[PDB]
Amino acid sequence: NKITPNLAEFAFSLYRQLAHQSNSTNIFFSPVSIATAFAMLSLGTKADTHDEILEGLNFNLTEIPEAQIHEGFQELLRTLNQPDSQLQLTTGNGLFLSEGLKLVDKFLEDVKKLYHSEAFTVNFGDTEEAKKQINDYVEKGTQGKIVDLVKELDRDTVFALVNYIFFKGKWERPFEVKDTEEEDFHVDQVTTVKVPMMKRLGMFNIQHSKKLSSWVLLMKYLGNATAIFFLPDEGKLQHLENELTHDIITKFLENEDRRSASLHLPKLSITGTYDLKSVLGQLGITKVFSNGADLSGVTEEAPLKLSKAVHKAVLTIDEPMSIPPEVKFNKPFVFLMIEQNTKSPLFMGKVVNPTQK
Ligand SMILES: CCC[C@@H](NC(=O)c1cccc2c1CC(=O)N2)[C@@H](O)c1cccc(Cl)c1C
Repeated sequence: NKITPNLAEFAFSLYRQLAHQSNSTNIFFSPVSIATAFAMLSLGTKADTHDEILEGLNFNLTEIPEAQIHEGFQELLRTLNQPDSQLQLTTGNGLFLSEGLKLVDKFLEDVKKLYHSEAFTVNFGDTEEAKKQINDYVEKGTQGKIVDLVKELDRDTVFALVNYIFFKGKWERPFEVKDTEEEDFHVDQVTTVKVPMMKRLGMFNIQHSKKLSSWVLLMKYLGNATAIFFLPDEGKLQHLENELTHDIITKFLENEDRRSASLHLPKLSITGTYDLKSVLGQLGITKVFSNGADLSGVTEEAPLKLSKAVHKAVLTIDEPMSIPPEVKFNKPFVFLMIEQNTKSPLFMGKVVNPTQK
């Protein structure tokens, strides 16, 4: 897909901002779902408000026409909404707009038809009930999986955007199931937590990378998704995060060479929740959240700004005579989950503490 390189750069920009903030925290977000939400929001924006959003998603507006960006997002959504993808992946965007605002019909039509998102009218005069209605939409949309997503709403809220993505992870290849034996996971030098570990001896798409100083393992999942796990060598996590590029990842995805290996793979479910106003502001997306926002494509008469923007991402695990290498994913590791048809980054992150709340 034409916009995959831009989404890859957005994934790295967002990942590196979060990793810079704290080196002890888990990171788990969807570059694809966040960018889709903000490209959608951009249809109701104009001038510097609009340009800041697309440049914030790593689209250089002097090189790529806007029509190709929206076509790229619509094609991506078509791929993600295919039956087999829908079996494992649920994605959605909820726009909550203050009642009594005269909404632009073209924006509502473009949101539903092009981005498959829902726009709702809500009473923000009752901030506790509005927060309940938003959370009920997310809970209904995720069949109970995501609850109390919006913990607090500002008193002056007139417009909220909620972006969610849920992935049911299951290995595509049938494997000889073993007991998930509890094993040590070295969070750091003095911290160890127990995790269910699946032990396997087989032919795996695994290699040790000199450039990245890491073991690199590629695994296939139901829903046309491939995960790439980077297990850094001792003291090389920062080097790994610094050296990652889109071209390096493409080379890994094109490789089909396999080798015998004894792997210890933790059966981990992961979640990430972000305040996009804070995170995206550091990437230069600020005007749409300010009093000066040009949201005249959403409402023509009244002033409007995006008061609240939240992202929630959830992954749950469903379910040679020479001694081969033994690789245990029993310490912090970085990951990317790619959609196979588009090569888009569905998820990106790092597991530091598997039992982190
Ligand atoms: C290092 C491996 C981590 C992942 N584990 C598995 O996929 C796993 C482990 C044990 C048993 C079973 C599975 C899959 C299955 O069907 N059975 C997983 O926890 C995960 C962690 C963070 C990010 C990502 Cl993308 C994913 C997918």
